Amino acid sequence: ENPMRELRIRKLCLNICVGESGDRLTRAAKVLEQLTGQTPVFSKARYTVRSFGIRRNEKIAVHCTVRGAKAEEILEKGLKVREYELRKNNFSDTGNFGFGIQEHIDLGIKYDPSIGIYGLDFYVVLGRPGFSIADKKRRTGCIGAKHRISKEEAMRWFQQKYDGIILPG
RNA sequence: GGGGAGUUUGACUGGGGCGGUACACCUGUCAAACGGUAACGCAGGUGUCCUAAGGCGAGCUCAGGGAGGACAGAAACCUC
Ligand SMILES: [Mg+2]
Ligand SMILES: [Mg+2]
Ligand SMILES: [Mg+2]
Ligand SMILES: [Mg+2]
Ligand SMILES: [Mg+2]
Ligand SMILES: [Mg+2]
Repeated sequence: ENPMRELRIRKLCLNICVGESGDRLTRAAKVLEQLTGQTPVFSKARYTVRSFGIRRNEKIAVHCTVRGAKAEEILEKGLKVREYELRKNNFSDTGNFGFGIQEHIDLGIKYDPSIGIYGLDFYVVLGRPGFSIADKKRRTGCIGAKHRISKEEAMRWFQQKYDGIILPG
Protein backbone atom coordinates (compact mmCIF):
# COMPACT_ATOMS: atom_id res chain seq x y z
CA GLU A 1 0.00 0.00 0.00
CA ASN A 2 1.28 3.45 0.95
CA PRO A 3 5.11 3.44 0.84
CA MET A 4 5.98 5.94 3.59
CA ARG A 5 2.65 7.40 4.74
CA GLU A 6 2.96 5.98 8.27
CA LEU A 7 1.83 8.57 10.80
CA ARG A 8 4.20 9.43 13.63
CA ILE A 9 4.22 11.78 16.62
CA ARG A 10 6.53 14.67 15.77
CA LYS A 11 6.68 15.97 19.35
CA LEU A 12 4.63 16.26 22.54
CA CYS A 13 4.51 19.66 24.23
CA LEU A 14 3.77 19.98 27.94
CA ASN A 15 2.75 23.33 29.38
CA ILE A 16 1.91 24.49 32.91
CA CYS A 17 0.43 27.99 33.14
CA VAL A 18 0.13 29.49 36.62
CA GLY A 19 -1.29 32.87 37.59
CA GLU A 20 1.42 34.64 39.59
CA SER A 21 5.21 34.42 39.51
CA GLY A 22 7.34 33.19 42.37
CA ASP A 23 7.46 30.06 44.50
CA ARG A 24 4.50 28.37 42.83
CA LEU A 25 6.00 28.95 39.38
CA THR A 26 9.37 27.62 40.53
CA ARG A 27 7.67 24.48 41.87
CA ALA A 28 5.76 24.11 38.59
CA ALA A 29 9.21 24.20 36.97
CA LYS A 30 10.62 21.58 39.36
CA VAL A 31 7.77 19.16 38.66
CA LEU A 32 8.50 19.17 34.92
CA GLU A 33 12.14 18.36 35.74
CA GLN A 34 11.20 14.94 37.11
CA LEU A 35 8.29 14.52 34.69
CA THR A 36 10.32 15.01 31.49
CA GLY A 37 13.94 14.57 32.59
CA GLN A 38 14.97 17.93 31.13
CA THR A 39 14.96 21.58 32.15
CA PRO A 40 11.79 23.46 31.13
CA VAL A 41 11.66 26.99 29.69
CA PHE A 42 9.72 29.99 30.98
CA SER A 43 7.25 32.01 28.91
CA LYS A 44 6.32 35.44 30.16
CA ALA A 45 3.83 38.23 29.62
CA ARG A 46 2.95 38.49 25.96
CA TYR A 47 0.63 41.35 26.99
CA THR A 48 -0.53 43.33 30.04
CA VAL A 49 -4.19 43.06 31.06
CA ARG A 50 -3.90 43.70 34.83
CA SER A 51 -7.39 42.22 35.22
CA PHE A 52 -6.04 39.33 37.33
CA GLY A 53 -2.59 40.53 38.41
CA ILE A 54 -0.05 40.21 35.59
CA ARG A 55 2.16 42.86 34.01
CA ARG A 56 4.70 43.21 31.21
CA ASN A 57 7.88 41.10 31.46
CA GLU A 58 6.69 38.78 34.23
CA LYS A 59 7.38 35.04 34.24
CA ILE A 60 4.02 33.32 33.79
CA ALA A 61 4.20 29.74 32.50
CA VAL A 62 6.64 26.87 32.06
CA HIS A 63 6.76 24.53 29.10
CA CYS A 64 8.82 21.89 27.33
CA THR A 65 8.78 19.57 24.33
CA VAL A 66 9.60 15.85 24.29
CA ARG A 67 10.43 13.84 21.16
CA GLY A 68 10.84 10.16 20.40
CA ALA A 69 10.33 7.13 22.60
CA LYS A 70 10.20 9.31 25.72
CA ALA A 71 7.45 11.40 24.11
CA GLU A 72 5.51 8.23 23.30
CA GLU A 73 5.97 7.02 26.88
CA ILE A 74 4.73 10.32 28.32
CA LEU A 75 1.74 10.23 25.96
CA GLU A 76 0.99 6.69 27.13
CA LYS A 77 1.23 7.81 30.76
CA GLY A 78 -1.20 10.63 30.03
CA LEU A 79 -3.66 8.43 28.16
CA LYS A 80 -3.49 6.00 31.09
CA VAL A 81 -5.16 8.47 33.45
CA ARG A 82 -7.28 9.74 30.54
CA GLU A 83 -8.52 6.11 30.24
CA TYR A 84 -8.51 6.52 26.43
CA GLU A 85 -11.65 8.63 25.98
CA LEU A 86 -11.16 11.57 23.61
CA ARG A 87 -13.86 14.00 22.50
CA LYS A 88 -14.56 14.92 18.89
CA ASN A 89 -13.80 18.58 19.67
CA ASN A 90 -10.28 17.77 20.90
CA PHE A 91 -8.99 17.27 17.35
CA SER A 92 -8.01 20.25 15.22
CA ASP A 93 -8.46 20.68 11.48
CA THR A 94 -4.71 20.16 10.98
CA GLY A 95 -4.69 16.83 12.85
CA ASN A 96 -3.27 17.87 16.23
CA PHE A 97 -5.20 16.91 19.36
CA GLY A 98 -4.81 17.72 23.04
CA PHE A 99 -6.73 16.62 26.08
CA GLY A 100 -5.38 18.08 29.32
CA ILE A 101 -5.53 16.29 32.68
CA GLN A 102 -5.94 17.03 36.38
CA GLU A 103 -3.15 17.44 38.94
CA HIS A 104 -0.10 15.31 38.18
CA ILE A 105 -0.53 12.92 41.13
CA ASP A 106 -2.39 10.50 38.83
CA LEU A 107 0.55 10.18 36.42
CA GLY A 108 2.52 7.97 38.82
CA ILE A 109 4.66 10.58 40.60
CA LYS A 110 5.51 10.35 44.29
CA TYR A 111 3.67 13.15 46.07
CA ASP A 112 5.84 15.80 47.71
CA PRO A 113 4.34 18.11 50.38
CA SER A 114 6.56 20.99 49.19
CA ILE A 115 5.77 21.13 45.46
CA GLY A 116 2.02 21.75 45.59
CA ILE A 117 -0.72 20.89 43.10
CA TYR A 118 -0.25 21.56 39.38
CA GLY A 119 -1.55 20.13 36.12
CA LEU A 120 -0.46 20.26 32.49
CA ASP A 121 -1.95 20.81 29.04
CA PHE A 122 -0.41 17.80 27.22
CA TYR A 123 -0.71 18.91 23.59
CA VAL A 124 0.19 16.41 20.87
CA VAL A 125 1.25 17.11 17.29
CA LEU A 126 1.22 14.41 14.62
CA GLY A 127 3.43 14.11 11.58
CA ARG A 128 4.66 12.04 8.65
CA PRO A 129 8.17 11.37 7.34
CA GLY A 130 8.86 14.42 5.20
CA PHE A 131 7.48 17.27 7.30
CA SER A 132 11.00 18.59 8.00
CA ILE A 133 10.95 20.51 4.70
CA ALA A 134 9.37 23.62 6.23
CA ASP A 135 11.97 23.63 9.04
CA LYS A 136 15.31 23.53 7.23
CA LYS A 137 17.14 26.57 5.86
CA ARG A 138 18.88 25.37 2.69
CA ARG A 139 15.52 24.97 0.93
CA THR A 140 12.00 25.69 2.21
CA GLY A 141 8.85 24.21 0.72
CA CYS A 142 5.23 23.64 1.66
CA ILE A 143 3.98 20.17 2.56
CA GLY A 144 1.27 19.85 -0.09
CA ALA A 145 -2.29 18.52 -0.20
CA LYS A 146 -2.24 14.71 -0.16
CA HIS A 147 0.59 14.68 2.41
CA ARG A 148 -0.82 16.97 5.10
CA ILE A 149 -2.82 15.33 7.87
CA SER A 150 -6.60 15.68 7.72
CA LYS A 151 -9.17 15.89 10.52
CA GLU A 152 -10.56 12.35 10.40
CA GLU A 153 -7.12 10.80 9.84
CA ALA A 154 -5.89 11.86 13.30
CA MET A 155 -8.81 10.26 15.15
CA ARG A 156 -8.58 7.17 12.92
CA TRP A 157 -4.88 6.81 13.77
CA PHE A 158 -5.68 7.29 17.46
CA GLN A 159 -8.39 4.61 17.41
CA GLN A 160 -6.13 2.24 15.47
CA LYS A 161 -3.06 2.65 17.68
CA TYR A 162 -4.25 3.31 21.24
CA ASP A 163 -7.71 1.69 20.88
CA GLY A 164 -9.27 4.80 22.39
CA ILE A 165 -12.93 5.77 22.14
CA ILE A 166 -14.12 8.98 20.49
CA LEU A 167 -17.09 10.60 22.26
CA PRO A 168 -19.33 13.20 20.57
CA GLY A 169 -18.54 16.68 21.83
C1' G B 1 18.76 107.33 46.28
C1' G B 2 13.12 108.77 39.33
C1' G B 3 15.19 114.03 44.20
C1' G B 4 18.05 114.71 39.49
C1' A B 5 20.60 113.59 34.37
C1' G B 6 21.16 110.34 29.70
C1' U B 7 18.95 106.82 26.64
C1' U B 8 15.34 102.53 24.72
C1' U B 9 10.15 101.38 24.17
C1' G B 10 11.68 95.03 18.30
C1' A B 11 9.48 93.28 13.18
C1' C B 12 5.47 91.09 10.12
C1' U B 13 0.41 92.91 9.87
C1' G B 14 -6.02 93.49 4.40
C1' G B 15 -5.16 101.11 8.93
C1' G B 16 -2.86 100.61 14.11
C1' G B 17 -3.42 97.88 18.93
C1' C B 18 -5.08 93.23 20.95
C1' G B 19 -4.78 88.18 18.86
C1' G B 20 -0.82 84.92 16.10
C1' U B 21 4.58 83.93 14.53
C1' A B 22 3.39 82.90 8.67
C1' C B 23 10.86 86.03 12.40
C1' A B 24 15.14 79.94 12.87
C1' C B 25 14.37 74.70 10.90
C1' C B 26 11.24 70.07 8.66
C1' U B 27 6.78 66.54 6.26
C1' G B 28 2.33 66.29 2.49
C1' U B 29 -0.83 69.52 -0.75
C1' C B 30 -1.17 74.20 -2.70
C1' A B 31 2.43 73.89 -7.27
C1' A B 32 -0.37 73.82 -13.34
C1' A B 33 3.80 65.21 -14.69
C1' C B 34 12.15 68.74 -14.63
C1' G B 35 13.89 72.26 -10.89
C1' G B 36 11.73 76.96 -8.82
C1' U B 37 7.22 79.49 -7.39
C1' A B 38 3.00 83.68 -2.82
C1' A B 39 -0.71 85.05 1.01
C1' C B 40 -2.16 86.03 8.79
C1' G B 41 -3.45 79.56 2.37
C1' C B 42 -4.58 73.99 4.57
C1' A B 43 -3.10 69.77 7.56
C1' G B 44 0.71 69.15 11.11
C1' G B 45 5.60 69.42 13.92
C1' U B 46 11.03 70.87 16.25
C1' G B 47 14.88 73.51 20.35
C1' U B 48 14.56 66.67 22.72
C1' C B 49 15.86 61.17 23.30
C1' C B 50 19.61 57.14 22.89
C1' U B 51 26.66 53.91 25.91
C1' A B 52 22.13 52.13 22.80
C1' A B 53 17.68 53.31 19.99
C1' G B 54 25.68 53.32 17.07
C1' G B 55 28.79 49.30 14.37
C1' C B 56 29.51 44.31 13.04
C1' G B 57 28.05 38.96 12.69
C1' A B 58 24.46 35.07 13.52
C1' G B 59 19.52 33.19 14.46
C1' C B 60 14.26 34.21 13.88
C1' U B 61 9.94 36.68 11.50
C1' C B 62 5.78 40.78 12.26
C1' A B 63 0.15 42.94 12.87
C1' G B 64 -4.09 40.09 12.37
C1' G B 65 -7.20 35.71 11.55
C1' G B 66 -8.79 30.28 11.53
C1' A B 67 -9.09 25.29 14.32
C1' G B 68 -7.62 22.98 19.54
C1' G B 69 -5.55 22.32 24.95
C1' A B 70 -7.23 21.98 33.41
C1' C B 71 -8.85 25.82 36.02
C1' A B 72 -9.13 30.07 31.17
C1' G B 73 -13.82 33.63 30.60
C1' A B 74 -13.46 38.80 24.41
C1' A B 75 -8.01 39.38 26.07
C1' A B 76 -3.01 34.92 30.51
C1' C B 77 0.22 30.38 28.22
C1' C B 78 1.31 26.09 24.59
C1' U B 79 0.93 23.83 19.46
C1' C B 80 -0.62 23.78 13.92
MG1 LIG C 1 13.67 110.25 33.64
MG1 LIG D 1 4.70 98.36 12.75
MG1 LIG E 1 5.54 72.50 -14.30
MG1 LIG F 1 7.64 70.82 -9.85
MG1 LIG G 1 21.59 39.74 9.15
MG1 LIG H 1 6.81 30.99 7.22
